Amino acid sequence: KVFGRCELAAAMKRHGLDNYRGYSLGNWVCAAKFESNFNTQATNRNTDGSTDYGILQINSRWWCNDGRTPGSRNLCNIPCSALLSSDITASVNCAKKIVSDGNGMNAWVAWRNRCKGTDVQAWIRGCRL
Repeated sequence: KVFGRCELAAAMKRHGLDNYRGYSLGNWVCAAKFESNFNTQATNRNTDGSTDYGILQINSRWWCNDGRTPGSRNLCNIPCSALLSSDITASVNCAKKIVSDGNGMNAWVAWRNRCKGTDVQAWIRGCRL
């Protein structure tokens, strides 16, 4: 399921994501926009062996569980398949353990590299948030 930019902005904002740990909602639609390009089931294989899942590309080494990463954790205690989910609740109740942990959104490299230091607001620009 490809989220519409604003359909997503809403959804995120629905799960109290909009500004969680000081990240303006525009900071999540953008990270998502690149991490996954808005595809709820965006799977990108990671070098080391790990796997980035769903909308906000949450690595399976650490957060989700996939059965294929010898010695990788599952803190959010969930099967990544549950991240690919069309409903993005999980991915978000999960993209908090990723932004609350300590490194902020610099976890999502695509945000750190493509968003961090830009017009994030210009990402919800149209969104009736």
